[PDB]
Amino acid sequence: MASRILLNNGAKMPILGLGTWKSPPGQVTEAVKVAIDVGYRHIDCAHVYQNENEVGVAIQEKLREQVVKREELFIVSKLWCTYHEKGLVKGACQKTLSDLKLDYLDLYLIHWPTGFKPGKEFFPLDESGNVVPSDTNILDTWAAMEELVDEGLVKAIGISNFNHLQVEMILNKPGLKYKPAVNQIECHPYLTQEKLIQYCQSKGIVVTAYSPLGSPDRPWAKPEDPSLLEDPRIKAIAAKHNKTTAQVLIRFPMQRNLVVIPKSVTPERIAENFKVFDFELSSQDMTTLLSYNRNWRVCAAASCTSHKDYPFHEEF
Ligand SMILES: NC(=O)c1ccc[n+]([C@@H]2O[C@H](COP(=O)([O-])OP(=O)(O)OC[C@H]3O[C@@H](n4cnc5c(N)ncnc54)[C@H](OP(=O)(O)O)[C@@H]3O)[C@@H](O)[C@H]2O)c1
Ligand SMILES: O=C(O)COc1cc(F)ccc1C(=O)NCc1cccc([N+](=O)[O-])c1
Repeated sequence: MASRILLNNGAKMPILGLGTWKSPPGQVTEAVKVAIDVGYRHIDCAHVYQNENEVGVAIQEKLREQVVKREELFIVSKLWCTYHEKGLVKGACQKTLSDLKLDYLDLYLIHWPTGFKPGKEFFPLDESGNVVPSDTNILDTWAAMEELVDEGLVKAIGISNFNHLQVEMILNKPGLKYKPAVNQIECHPYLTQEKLIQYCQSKGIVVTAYSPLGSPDRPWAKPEDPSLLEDPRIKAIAAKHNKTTAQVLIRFPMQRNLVVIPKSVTPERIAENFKVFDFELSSQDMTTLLSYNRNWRVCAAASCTSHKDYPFHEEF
């Protein structure tokens, strides 16, 4: 299986990347250094993760060391919700570029379809706890993203957490100049996303699967929650293939023609998670893993469920 997938901007994207949400700032520099040393060439970042400076230190040190050339790296970041206004998009991108110590991003995503009021707070709230929306609409934010391509700041633009009607809205934008290259969505055996994936792929949009291990370190995890890494049925598939459960969970989206971005700050796991190019799940394995779907979604914000662009009211 080829290690990169061709995007609709003509560039190739590594199908395995390193996630960085929740990677502590005092550990993420070493995590990214180790990842690059063991073969990762794609890093998934975001301004809201509050660790792009430290990610950037690692990237810059490996470029300076000539462990890797810039053209071999595929660096992704995301425009946070408080920067959807057209006049804020460029500065938000520039802050990410400055922090990552780069002069372009390979891919820049609208992080969520919901725009929030600009200001210092990433989740501006009213006095009852609802997020304060922006009166920005995704189409104007998209035009601002297109301008980043034309200014040389980013090679590709895309979207994240867009439902199929929101994807369709952009694809139907009057005067659309660049199609989204990627839609990055939650996807794993408990949230298999068949409908949304088929739609995006049929339009030439590459899907990236986030939280492929079920995000066991998410801050709102409960003790009774489903656990992919502990599911005996998945452990059994892993044992049959002489692989770890995490390796099965990473290989699964790869065989659906998805990109996948498991997060770790543990050096041994960073290396383990990359050793997924030397085995194949059978069709039966794939269909069996798909059968575990329960529509169990771990990444959503209750504060956003009344936002006009909240993405998860729709079936898909
Ligand atoms: N676009 C979006 O809205 C969005 C939302 C969520 C996530 N994402 C992206 O997707 C990335 C991945 O998702 P995620 O961080 O939610 O969770 P994840 O990758 O599903 O799971 C990460 C957790 O799994 C553990 N882990 C990693 N490899 C393991 C292994 N081999 N064995 C056992 N445990 C292992 C990690 O522990 P250690 O780190 O302690 O090793 C960490 O607790 C994020 O970091 C972020 O880059 C994007
Ligand atoms: O959004 C991510 O990539 C991961 O989740 C977060 C990471 C952060 F650093 C900070 C916050 C979140 C978070 O709450 N993310 C969830 C979220 C955000 C925005 C809008 C919605 N929504 O449902 O409309 C949901």
